[PDB]
Amino acid sequence: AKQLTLLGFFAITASMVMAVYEYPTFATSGFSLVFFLLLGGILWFIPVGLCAAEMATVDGWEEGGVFAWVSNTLGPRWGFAAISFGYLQIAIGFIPMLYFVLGALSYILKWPALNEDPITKTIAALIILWALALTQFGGTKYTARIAKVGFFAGILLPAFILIALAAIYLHSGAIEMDSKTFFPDFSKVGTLVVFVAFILSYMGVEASATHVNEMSNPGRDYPLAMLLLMVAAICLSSVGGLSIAMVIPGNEINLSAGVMQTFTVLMSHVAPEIEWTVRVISALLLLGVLAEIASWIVGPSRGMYVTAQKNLLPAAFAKMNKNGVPVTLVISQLVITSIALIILTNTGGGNNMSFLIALALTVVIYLCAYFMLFIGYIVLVLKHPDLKRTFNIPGGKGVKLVVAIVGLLTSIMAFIVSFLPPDNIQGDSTDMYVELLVVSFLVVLALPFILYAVHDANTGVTLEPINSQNAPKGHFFLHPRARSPHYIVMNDK
Repeated sequence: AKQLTLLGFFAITASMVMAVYEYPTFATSGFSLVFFLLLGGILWFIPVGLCAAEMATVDGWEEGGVFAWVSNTLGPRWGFAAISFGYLQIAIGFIPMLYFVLGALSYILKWPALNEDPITKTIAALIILWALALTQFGGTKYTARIAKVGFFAGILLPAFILIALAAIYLHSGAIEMDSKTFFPDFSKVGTLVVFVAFILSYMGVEASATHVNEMSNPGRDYPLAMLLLMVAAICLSSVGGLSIAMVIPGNEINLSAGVMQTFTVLMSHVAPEIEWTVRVISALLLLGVLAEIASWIVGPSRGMYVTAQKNLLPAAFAKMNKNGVPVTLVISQLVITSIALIILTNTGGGNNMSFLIALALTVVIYLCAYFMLFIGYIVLVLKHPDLKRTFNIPGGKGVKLVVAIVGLLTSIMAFIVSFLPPDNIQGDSTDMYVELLVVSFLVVLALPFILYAVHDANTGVTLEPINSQNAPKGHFFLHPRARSPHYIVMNDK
């Protein structure tokens, strides 16, 4: 007995439709971004959600996450490594936040040294990270809550204030030319590498797929959620990613504090009288992000305990303190994020390069997890056709293949394109982009593959799937990339 209206689903993963942080670096590509979101959604997004779902709704596969899906078609070795890119990609994916944080931070305090100064960013980055790390440790009773209050408060609220700020400003006066800048210049070197920010925008969906089952009539109900979710995300990202763009042109947009910058600019027009108001908006931005980050600190390692229960994970990488919160991982990833935070930022050209690079690294890591999803999916399609699926991509072995084949392509393309800069991401220069990024990525691709062989007597607890019904307060106000799916019921609780 399970019923989930198409809108019920939308509401659940609708939470990702908002990626303000990256709004600045979507703007760098001027007007093209509507193009780019179109690709993303049609060639990637969709396909991803399409295949991910069919795999989720398979007899015995609902409780998996593509540790499940993959480990059946591509086999074990592949599920562990693939499922580790749900967790790994997020260690790097943190950077972006920390920068956005410091960017807002800086604008609040008339301290443009928080963004600019790399030496100060690092020290300031960890301070904020390992602080949140602390709090979260104090049990995750709160997270969910704060997040529901936070994302409301901050990520949601400024958006209205931007639309209204940009829209009214566009009313009269004046910066990017809307006519035909629509297509990126394949004329120039770095033109694509931006995609990264756009693919990132869509990654995550695989999370809320299994949510399919509870659904009520996957058939249409579902390809529609996507159609609407994709359209909604494009509209939100298009209106925002552009606002900033209209009032700052491509060369000098600040990647991290780029958002607050747009407000300070658009405001200095509405009536300098309330120019300070912008400072207040920054506080809300930093708040929303802080809440979203704090929710990440704990979550995806819980997502990743399934590997431990199967021994897969080291004998030492399995322990939770009164109230769950397995800590070997949480504290472990924190080091990777901290160690990486001291490498990327405190290293290359300036800042814009450190921000954009962080996205590529996170996207590249996630790409690995996806490649298997598409590859294994086709294995499913073709090696296990006689099987039990609640949701079936609608068309036939054909559409199914061509659909899955397309997405794999889009990924690949995103993977490559990830690796060639223009050398000029608004000043800071990618002289060191392609390398640091090769050694950084090759360094990780390396982790889950080594842990496997390393070594092959059980203990832990039970994990209880979560559903449009359990679901702690305001889970879904969370990002899909990061929600875990199940409570660490130890002591039975």
